[PDB]
Amino acid sequence: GGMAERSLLTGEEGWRTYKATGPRLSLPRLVALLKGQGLEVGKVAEAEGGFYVDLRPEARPEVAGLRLEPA
Repeated sequence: GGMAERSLLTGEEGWRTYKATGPRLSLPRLVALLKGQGLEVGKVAEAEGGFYVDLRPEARPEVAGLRLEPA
């Protein structure tokens, strides 16, 4: 297959882990914002001041309401 980055949360190939922060950020708000941008959501976990979330490696991590930086 085509080799791809692995999730730092699960080790599963096909994911890039990001740290997500933003105002009033809850897990449901995070999911809703990512899905509204059409982004496939992998594992989500807790981070300092926000969440870790797996997105596809080539997904464009630009979502109004969130700051997304690779973890």
